[PDB]
Amino acid sequence: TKYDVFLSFRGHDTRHNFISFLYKELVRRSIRTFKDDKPIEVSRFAVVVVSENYAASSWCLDELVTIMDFEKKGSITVMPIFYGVEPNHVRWQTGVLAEQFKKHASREDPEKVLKWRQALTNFAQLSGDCSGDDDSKLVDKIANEISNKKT
Ligand SMILES: [As]
Repeated sequence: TKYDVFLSFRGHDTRHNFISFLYKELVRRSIRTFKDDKPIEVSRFAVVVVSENYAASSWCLDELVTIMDFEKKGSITVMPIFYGVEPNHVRWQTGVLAEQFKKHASREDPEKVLKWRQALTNFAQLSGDCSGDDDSKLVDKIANEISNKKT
């Protein structure tokens, strides 16, 4: 309603780089987008940029769970962006996510950790995009896709 796009990302990894470019392009195409600084319920789309350290943050994972729980009941459409991490690593929490989850496991409720894993697993099964040989092309596709998709 109030926002066409809600941007979920690990600031430390992408705020000043990929996200600054994606946000600029979205605003340019007149796409109303939200991104916190250093409304998920009121956003139509959720572009989630899962970077190397996204899963290292329990806060980012909490946001992903919030988003996926809303997506499950059709309250939001999620667009996955695998940035620097393979989709299968996200799906099984392997690759760099393994060590990040070992950390979480030693300091969080086991059931909460499983809840995080569930969101990631479900997230990795949605149709999305992976970072490749050109971020500028990836940004154009995302903007174009949303642009041809908004009411
Ligand atoms: As992909």
